[PDB]
Amino acid sequence: HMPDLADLFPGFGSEWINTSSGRIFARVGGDGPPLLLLHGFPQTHVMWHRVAPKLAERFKVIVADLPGYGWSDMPESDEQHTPYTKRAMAKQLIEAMEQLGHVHFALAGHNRGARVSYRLALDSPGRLSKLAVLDILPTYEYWQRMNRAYALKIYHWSFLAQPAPLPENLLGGDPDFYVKAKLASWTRAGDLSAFDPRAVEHYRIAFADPMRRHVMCEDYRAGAYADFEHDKIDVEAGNKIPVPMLALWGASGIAQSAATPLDVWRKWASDVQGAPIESGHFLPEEAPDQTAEALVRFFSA
Amino acid sequence: ADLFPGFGSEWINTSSGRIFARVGGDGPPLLLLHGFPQTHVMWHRVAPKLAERFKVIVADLPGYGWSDMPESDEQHTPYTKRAMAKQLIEAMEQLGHVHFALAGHNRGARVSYRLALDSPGRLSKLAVLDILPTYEYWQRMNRAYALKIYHWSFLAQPAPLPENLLGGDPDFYVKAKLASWTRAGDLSAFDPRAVEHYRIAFADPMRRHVMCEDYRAGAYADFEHDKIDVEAGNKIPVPMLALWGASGIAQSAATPLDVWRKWASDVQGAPIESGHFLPEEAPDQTAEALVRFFS
Repeated sequence: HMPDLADLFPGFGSEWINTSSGRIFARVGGDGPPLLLLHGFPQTHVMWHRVAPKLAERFKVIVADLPGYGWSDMPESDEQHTPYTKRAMAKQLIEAMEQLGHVHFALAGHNRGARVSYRLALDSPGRLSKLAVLDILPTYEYWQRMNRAYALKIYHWSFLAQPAPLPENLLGGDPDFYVKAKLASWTRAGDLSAFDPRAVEHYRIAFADPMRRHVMCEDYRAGAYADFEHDKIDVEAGNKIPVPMLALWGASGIAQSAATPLDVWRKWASDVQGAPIESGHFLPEEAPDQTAEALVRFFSA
Repeated sequence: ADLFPGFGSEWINTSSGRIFARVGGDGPPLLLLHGFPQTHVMWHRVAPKLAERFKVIVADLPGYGWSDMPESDEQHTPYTKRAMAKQLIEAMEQLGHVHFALAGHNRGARVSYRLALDSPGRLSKLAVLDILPTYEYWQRMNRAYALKIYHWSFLAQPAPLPENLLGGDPDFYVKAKLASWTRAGDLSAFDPRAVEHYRIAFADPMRRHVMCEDYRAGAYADFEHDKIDVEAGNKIPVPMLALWGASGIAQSAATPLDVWRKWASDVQGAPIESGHFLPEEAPDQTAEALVRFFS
């Protein structure tokens, strides 16, 4: 519905899926077993545009905007940031998938979307055939690593979780500059060259809306509070994801800082494989051919 | 507004630039150092009572308020506490004070205990208000503390990120920091004319850049300087007073007198019912405690 934004999934349909928490926007393509792809921050569903055509050669691919992101609706939040907790987002996306007739599907997520994905696997494992998480550790593991070096290296988790309207007021002075600098700052080279400029305009246009930025802050507030508490319950109970799992991360990404990610994920999951890729955080755009191959082989095995 | 009746206004030369100070009283010399996001005026409610008994020098930190702004470098050197202490030692020498009493709050309390570790002969007595050493805050930087004092990491990010974010609405940020660290949670502990001093200083992008350089030093060289003293078991030998707010920052993740007793061989301390901004939130109790200690 935005005239000047490009169509980066030629051939894919476009659907508005109703749920009890609001509409989920998605591009839908391909044919075969169902595969849901979930972006994160500060992006929208379009960050899958370099791998989704390849995946659609082998799967029915659903590329969804997270609750409150992109063109999905933005539920009003509350004092516990409930609609933007990964538990609620996973429930909402389960409903959306049911609208399409998918009650058991494959799932790949990146960034916040990967957090939705592993929470979905901890709360509702029967919904997933297989799961892949891209350049993340569990939210509990980010916070347990917190120290001086980590606080300086990855500041925005604590910044964006500050009580409203502090991050909102600071982000709104020059939002284009912030979102473009965040995108560049976590690539391997530190610039915007890994991104299609038409995809960057999608991200910029989303980030230009104060309502969209507020959702992002609520998401990070959930990530500091309820999401962390939910994860803490699972790890202290020794609960492990039983769904077969793939952890892909960037050699220069966020997840690897002071971590061996596959060893971390083996604490959280009983059947997990994984590998690094030479990349910053944004695997599907920085290393699309290798990411698409890793996903196709994992989900088709 | 002039909030220091009976005080002069002095520009004091140093090799790094001028230090501005309000000066009043007579008797033994006592230097007062403010911190962030404030200026010398945050002492306006206690400096009169101290000037009954002391010559009181209320100085703007290097780069803050009306003091000159030395040019920084890639290691943030002029805004390290060791460098700020050296510059203020020079300023005090311009007035003929080579052995003086010293009280600091926030960043200025960090200048102050660094001064005591580097040049203890300069100090008769030291008071620090609502801080622990920079090293101790970073050692405590877990999830809970990263959320509570997020600005230690945010303002320390590489330029221009905090500078750019702060330039959108500087008045909001400075007022938010002031209110959020008080007991009341609003601006009602502050004199409106003092707030206006802080807002005017914070409105200048050059002043905000200094403040970020100060927090960058606090994340790097200040931390390393403190770590050397810890590793060496160095304790401040200057008689010392640690005051902190019962709902302030220093008590948040630590037992303040227990911490300072590891850094100082002769330290007394007390909590005061106050948030972080002791001299404005709790002026009578803060002034009483300082008067009795320095006398």
